[PDB]
Amino acid sequence: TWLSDFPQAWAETGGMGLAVRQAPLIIPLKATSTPVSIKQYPMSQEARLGIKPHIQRLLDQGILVPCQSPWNTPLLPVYRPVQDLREVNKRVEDIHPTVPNPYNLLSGLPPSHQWYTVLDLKDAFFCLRLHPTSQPLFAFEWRDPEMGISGQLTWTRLPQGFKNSPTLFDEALHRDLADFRIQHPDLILLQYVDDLLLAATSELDCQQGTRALLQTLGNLGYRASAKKAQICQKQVKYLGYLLKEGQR
DNA sequence: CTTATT
DNA sequence: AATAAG
Repeated sequence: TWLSDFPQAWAETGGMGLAVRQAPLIIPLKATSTPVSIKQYPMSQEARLGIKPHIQRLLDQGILVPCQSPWNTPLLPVYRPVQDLREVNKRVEDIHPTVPNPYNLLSGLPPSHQWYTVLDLKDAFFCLRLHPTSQPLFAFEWRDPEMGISGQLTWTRLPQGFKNSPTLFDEALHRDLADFRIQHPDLILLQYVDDLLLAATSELDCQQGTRALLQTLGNLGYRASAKKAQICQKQVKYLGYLLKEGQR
């Protein structure tokens, strides 16, 4: 089965990802920026209990670590933790937006290739390390009242809510899949941040391409959702479109 | 929570 | 003078 033949490539069986070929990212600040420390709005127990197991899992995974930082932004309950990084985003230097819009990305899909595989990468941003010099930027407060703990945590990986994460991830994955594209000149590969479409001429070519892509992704440290994977179908859902008969 | 948008 | 999103 696809599941058993490529255990390293699936989030379900391969463990948390880590993009091993990618240098830890340094996040340049705007030229006049200085740290901003926003106090954490008091959180109810209901929200804190809701968020706690998520925080513990991230600590166990090393994705969060304790820190002391002049930066601080508030964590909100939505329960899963959502950090309001807007004041950090304002202070970070802008980068060019290189992720194509889906309409333009799909223009690169030729009628000749109608056998599709769609993969989405799980916890994509978390596969990219953040350089220790940039980790303090993303700090937030975590208190555990009945565990006698109050201090800051921060991210050791590219965080959700950071304005440049989608663009930085898309650029990193492009670097990592550059060779794959060269090795498979007759496959079409569309990348939209963590959403991938592989297109080929025949069911067989799509099977061989998909095997090659899973092997490569797993090797590089990325993880795809086996649950959501659409493999070698003549009809797939990609970026909200229904891809069918070369239409849409 | 704060905050940019008839 | 409700809404979506971080």
